[PDB]
Amino acid sequence: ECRQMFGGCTKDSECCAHLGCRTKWPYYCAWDGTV
Repeated sequence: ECRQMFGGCTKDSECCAHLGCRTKWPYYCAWDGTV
């Protein structure tokens, strides 16, 4: 139960591994470095 790349988050904590949520609009689980 985690959120994949390009899924709308509220925070990194609501993303799958290898992703860091944008802390700006739009807020999606985004490519941190690997994916």
